Amino acid sequence: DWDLVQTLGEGAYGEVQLAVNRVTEEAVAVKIVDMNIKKEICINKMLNHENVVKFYGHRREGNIQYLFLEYCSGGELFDRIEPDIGMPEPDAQRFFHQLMAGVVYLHGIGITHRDIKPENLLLDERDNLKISDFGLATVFRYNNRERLLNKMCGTLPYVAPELLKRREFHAEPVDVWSCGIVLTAMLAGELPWDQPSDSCQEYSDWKEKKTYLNPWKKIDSAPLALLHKILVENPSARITIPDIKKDRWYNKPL
Ligand SMILES: NC(=O)Nc1cc(-c2cccc(F)c2)sc1C(=O)N[C@H]1CCCNC1
Repeated sequence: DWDLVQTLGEGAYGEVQLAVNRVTEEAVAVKIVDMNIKKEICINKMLNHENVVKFYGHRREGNIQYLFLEYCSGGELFDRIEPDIGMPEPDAQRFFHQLMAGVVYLHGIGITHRDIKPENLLLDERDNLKISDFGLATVFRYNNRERLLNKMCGTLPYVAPELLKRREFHAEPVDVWSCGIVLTAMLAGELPWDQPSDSCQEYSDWKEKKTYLNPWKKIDSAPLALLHKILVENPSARITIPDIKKDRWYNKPL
């Protein structure tokens, strides 16, 4: 059926192989996991959008799952972020538009990803950004009724502060915050804090508006002003995606 040509990634999660069709030479990605995966499959089956990694199907051979996925030859966004520099501002803006499109799509169908970070955003052959790895994703809305979440999911530098502080919390502002951290990384090549908490010096400095320090001094006033609306501790005063779409920098031709 498919020839496994090479490893695209490996981790405790499992591995990702580039597979090439024996007859047609079509290339796809195959995520292989040795048995959570049932849910990842379930969620993947719900998705159809240009800014999400497309799911083609799956096959279970014993205890091993093979998920057939759209091959994104551009790799992880993470490898486009030059350490302590980031990337040109216009590329950052374009990737952010595309990230927003994907997140808007997921939220529209009541799905929250919960693990948004540059390692889980892939780039296709035309450098279009695609949301990847739905292994922590879940439903937060059923028939116009929202459920608040309580699970400790994600990676600390990207997680919203309410995740640590509150007994439960709305899904959407958590994904928005992580998108702001990804935006900061893209602009400055630097994560702003290890943990979103007052005991982290870099976090308090941000709340004390010390943007003369890194990474904020590397960032132009315009996108910086977007980041002040996104990286807001109180999730109820945090900017929503409909209002992100109205931000001056977001709409600035670059
Ligand atoms: N779908 C697809 O092409 N996948 C895909 C393709 C990748 C890739 C593409 C080109 C060059 C290269 F070195 C890697 S990496 C990757 C992937 O899904 N990695 C995961 C591992 C777990 C952490 N999140 C990213």
